[PDB]
Amino acid sequence: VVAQVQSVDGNAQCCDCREPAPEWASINLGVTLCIQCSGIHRSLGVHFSKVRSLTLDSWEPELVKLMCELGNVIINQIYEARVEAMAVKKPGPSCSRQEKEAWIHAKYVEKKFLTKLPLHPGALLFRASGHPPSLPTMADALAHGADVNWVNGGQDNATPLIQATAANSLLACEFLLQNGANVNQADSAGRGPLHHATILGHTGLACLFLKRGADLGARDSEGRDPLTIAMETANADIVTLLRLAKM
Ligand SMILES: [Zn+2]
Repeated sequence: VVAQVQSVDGNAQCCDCREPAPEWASINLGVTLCIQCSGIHRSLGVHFSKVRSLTLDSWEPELVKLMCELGNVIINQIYEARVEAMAVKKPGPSCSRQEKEAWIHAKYVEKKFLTKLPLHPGALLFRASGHPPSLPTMADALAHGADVNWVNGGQDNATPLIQATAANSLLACEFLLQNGANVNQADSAGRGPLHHATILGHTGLACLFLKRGADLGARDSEGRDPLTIAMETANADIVTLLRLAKM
């Protein structure tokens, strides 16, 4: 895991201070962090950063893949975009804990070094979550305040998660879920991500949603729960998943 995640462009230097061989990660941001900067990320709370060990914790295959599609270079291009323009000074490995704290807080909480525009972060997240998904754009949209549960109003009332489901993108779903997407948020027709996974026959996405606490009994505007759709579409694999999840 640590060899695979550190092998990504720029992931062998800490995202925040460039400390070599970082063994920690933020799994919602998609970055590698050194002992000291990971310690500081823990200060921020789960809304900003979910800290994990590359060496000490288990990693789901999809999440390893997610890390490999983002990484320090991509995320710094977003979160440190205007550093060079602001003539401001990024901390090095040997810098004080306090200097690193002030940088990390300015970078992720204050959002101090972002560009002005990722004009519509929510809509952009929506567009970037759909086929073909752009994870760097999704990350950019999220940094600029995109609602992870953005509703496509006046239209179908779909969400970025529903878009990622239509795209059959495990990576985009995973990224949205890591960033707080409501696994149960339905469209105008009462169809949540699990409903869409089942309609489209995406067994892997259905499995993901069930693992993340998707509501098995949720009925759409046609009175169908996901099992009903799975039966009606003659999909033996999803039927089996759903019945097992019920037990
Ligand atoms: Zn660091």
